[PDB]
Amino acid sequence: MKVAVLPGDGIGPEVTEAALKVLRALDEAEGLGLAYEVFPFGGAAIDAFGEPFPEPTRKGVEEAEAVLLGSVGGPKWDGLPRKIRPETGLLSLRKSQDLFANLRPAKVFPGLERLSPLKEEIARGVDVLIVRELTGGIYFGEPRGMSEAEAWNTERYSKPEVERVARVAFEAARKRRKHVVSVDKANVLEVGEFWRKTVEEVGRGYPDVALEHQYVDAMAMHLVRSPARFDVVVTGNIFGDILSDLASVLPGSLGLLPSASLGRGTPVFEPVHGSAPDIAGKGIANPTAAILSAAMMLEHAFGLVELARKVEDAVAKALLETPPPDLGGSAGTEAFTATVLRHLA
Amino acid sequence: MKVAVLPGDGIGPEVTEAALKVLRALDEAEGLGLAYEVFPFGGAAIDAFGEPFPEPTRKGVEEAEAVLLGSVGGPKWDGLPRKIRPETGLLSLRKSQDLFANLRPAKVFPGLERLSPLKEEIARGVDVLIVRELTGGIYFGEPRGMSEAEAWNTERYSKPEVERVARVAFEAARKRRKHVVSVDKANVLEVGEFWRKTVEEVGRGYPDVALEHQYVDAMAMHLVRSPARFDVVVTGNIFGDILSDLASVLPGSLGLLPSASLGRGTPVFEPVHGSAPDIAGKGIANPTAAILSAAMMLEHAFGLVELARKVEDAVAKALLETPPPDLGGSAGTEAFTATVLRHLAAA
Ligand SMILES: [Mn+2]
Ligand SMILES: [Mn+2]
Ligand SMILES: [Mn+2]
Repeated sequence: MKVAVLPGDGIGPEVTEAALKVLRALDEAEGLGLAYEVFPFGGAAIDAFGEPFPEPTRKGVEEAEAVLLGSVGGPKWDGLPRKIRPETGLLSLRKSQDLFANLRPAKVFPGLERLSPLKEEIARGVDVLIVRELTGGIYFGEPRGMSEAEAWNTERYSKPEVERVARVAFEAARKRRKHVVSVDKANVLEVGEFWRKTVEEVGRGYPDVALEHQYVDAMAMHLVRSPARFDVVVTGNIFGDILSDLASVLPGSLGLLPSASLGRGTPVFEPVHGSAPDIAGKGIANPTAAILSAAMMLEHAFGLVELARKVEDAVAKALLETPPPDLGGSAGTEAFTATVLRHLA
Repeated sequence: MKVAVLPGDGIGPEVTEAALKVLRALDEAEGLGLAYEVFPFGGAAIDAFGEPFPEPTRKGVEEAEAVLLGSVGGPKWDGLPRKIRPETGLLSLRKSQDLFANLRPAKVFPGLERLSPLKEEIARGVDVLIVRELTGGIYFGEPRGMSEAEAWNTERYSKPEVERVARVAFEAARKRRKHVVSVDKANVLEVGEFWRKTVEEVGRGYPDVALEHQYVDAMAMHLVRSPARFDVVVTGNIFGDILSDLASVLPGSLGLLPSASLGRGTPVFEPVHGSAPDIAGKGIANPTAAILSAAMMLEHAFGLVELARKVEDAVAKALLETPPPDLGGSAGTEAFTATVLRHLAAA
């Protein structure tokens, strides 16, 4: 278990640090052989190096089996140009690992149905992993262009793009509740048939996971009326962008959400949440998304499923016992992380 | 006020009759000079003519100032060649009147928040109209195809396409709450920027209408967290499809939703629901969607906003006071329409 930790900026460190405190408490109980190192990335790297993703960190990432990253970015580094922006170093990190699937779970923890915009009866039990294809389709598709008379973008997909992103979904499914919904617009678009056919074909390799198909329009409906029946959702770039933003608001507290990016290189595990300098330092930031990222890490990077689950659970009971300020409660980073610990036995 | 009435299949004719009862009650109270003919269309046309959209219906539609339409389709017809399919008829109707805008409002009636998938606080007051471009975008774009190695599709919009759908949204906002949110994907896509520039440019002619832009993915988060803050919403074919289908489930009863298609010729108004051949002629079909379509017809076809609001309010009280069986009630078709009429008695 060798991890590269890039804490980044603002609440970046505090939370990421909270998550290592969990990781250290786990390696100690379970005997993981956890061996991590901290590398400068983003604002921190720009200040010390002049670039947000300098060579000593690119190297540190490759030599690790997982990347635990906190958030990057700040108002200090905004009066800066393209080439060296923390947002750009973030795009370089992903590109250097060839991360092609964004995995983002939107779970409703028991006792937290009150936070959901959905009625308690609907928000109860929701735990859906949205797997979004990150490098193809309309966003990178070509031909593309603009003129006084018209504009055009091209939703293009190739067979391997659909394939690898499909395997990611199946691998994940096997780990949770064993079901894959693939989403497309096959009843009108050729890309959809292409998509669906290709997925079905990857399915022949996984007779173990059930496979359902839905049109992006229908899925936007199912995700509001019955999100609780979905396990794993796989789809293209734009639809994945939409569907995962849709799914992200079902737990009704965005600062709680973890995120991963799988690919050919070192996977990356990060909180979906921003840097938040407003509260950076202060020991109040909610370390939940980070501890959960670390948990997605153990699961997607090192396959310790059962273990990622005790982490998640430990976080669930913590959210309920002594809630962080964003949940109306009054527990800070040190207070909360100590709670997650007591419940990790 | 000349209306061509296409009852269609299943419940279409029963719920269309109900809507006419409201129209007749109003013609009477206010002399609208209402006049209407009924024409065959959908399955009922295929049965008597061999095609879903026959010449006299085609001609009738061409002459009327609005079309009131029921639902079309059903088991008896679901496998035919495309040339004589109900869907094709429906598609022939819109093409013959060059209808490019699909209007689909999603209103949560006061007191029916309990139907909403959302918590009450969030559902209260939801009343959003989604204006979906319908003849362009990716669904019809060139180029297109699939090999065994790659497939392609193009999200294409020309300036006049985006202009005309904006105008509709703007005029529609003038009768509502004077706020339009134009939805694109301007931060990653060329089509997005084009769409924004174009819409913004058009907005210069509706300076009385508050305008706002949203990315499609942020809009999907907004429609769940605060759909109550939007009035009219305008976007392209695919996003519209996704955003209206998303809006569509907010109120919790799909059978109540009306629909309108606007363009160059005769706008057409219809329920969103299917023909439900199941409960056809049992006296139970909920005529709400059909009554609300008649209301949309009073508003986008005839400019009778005030009148359209009285139909909606009457309908609203009917839904709390005597709900149909799909709302847990027992008020069959005739009984519900009579409640709406009896409420419109407070003229
Ligand atoms: Mn070293
Ligand atoms: Mn997004
Ligand atoms: Mn649809």
